[PDB]
Amino acid sequence: HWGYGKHNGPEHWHKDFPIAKGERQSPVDIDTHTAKYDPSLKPLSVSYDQATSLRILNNGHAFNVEFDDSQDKAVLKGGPLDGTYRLIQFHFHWGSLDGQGSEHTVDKKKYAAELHLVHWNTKYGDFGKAVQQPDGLAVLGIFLKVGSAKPGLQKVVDVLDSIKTKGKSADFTNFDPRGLLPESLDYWTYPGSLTTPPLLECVTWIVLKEPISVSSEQVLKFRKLNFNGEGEPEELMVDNWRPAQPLKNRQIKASFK
Ligand SMILES: NS(=O)(=O)c1ccc(NC(=O)c2ccc([N+](=O)[O-])cc2Cl)cc1
Ligand SMILES: [Zn+2]
Repeated sequence: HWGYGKHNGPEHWHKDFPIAKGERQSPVDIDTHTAKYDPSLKPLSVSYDQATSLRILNNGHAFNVEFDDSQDKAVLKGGPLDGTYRLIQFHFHWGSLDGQGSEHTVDKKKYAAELHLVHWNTKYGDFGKAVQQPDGLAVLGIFLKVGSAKPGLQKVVDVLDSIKTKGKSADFTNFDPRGLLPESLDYWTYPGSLTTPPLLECVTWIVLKEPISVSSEQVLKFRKLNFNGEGEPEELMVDNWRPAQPLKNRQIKASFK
């Protein structure tokens, strides 16, 4: 099945998922000088005070942490969005080396990793229905650079030892994803897709300009995870990013000048 290798990786995904060559695929290179400053964009509202984290899951592609999204908690609104979008999960994409790992790039610059906070449009009732809609999801993307540690990341780093392998999960409550957010909520936004299969064109992307800093030690711990299941040959969970895709018709908007 699909993955990140030479024979099944991003260049192969179009065979099982033909939308891979569609008109609104993600990620993209963010050309900061062709992006349009839009003073009409309402500020972004990220309201995570009541986010109830539940569990962290290793799925064979990344580690997904899923939230209890059964109540009106942990919502993204404003910015380019109409209505309210509810947090369901976050995950990361990262590299084998500090010089790559991000999915979006900024004037061709690759960051060490990228965090995706995934939210579904509450007008569609749940995540599974929302992904079938053109405005179903809003993904908040945040770049990671290697420097000072991010203290709010450490609780995630420490649990990774227990989910080394595909299909392992651990209880993970009371985690404040506010600890993963940079100072500024300045952003770029554009219409796109999931960056893994099924590659559905259901996402309003909101990519923050300001990266967070994490330590080398923190990202090194991401790189100890495995793609393979327990009792299969060891293949380290690294370079789980899709490269930039063609922008095609699209415009990227900026919330700042
Ligand atoms: N990398 S990204 O664009 O943020 C992104 C990519 C893929 C997803 N996928 C999911 O959330 C997902 C999880 C489970 C299932 N399922 O039915 O088993 C389906 C999806 Cl679409 C979410 C976000
Ligand atoms: Zn992602």
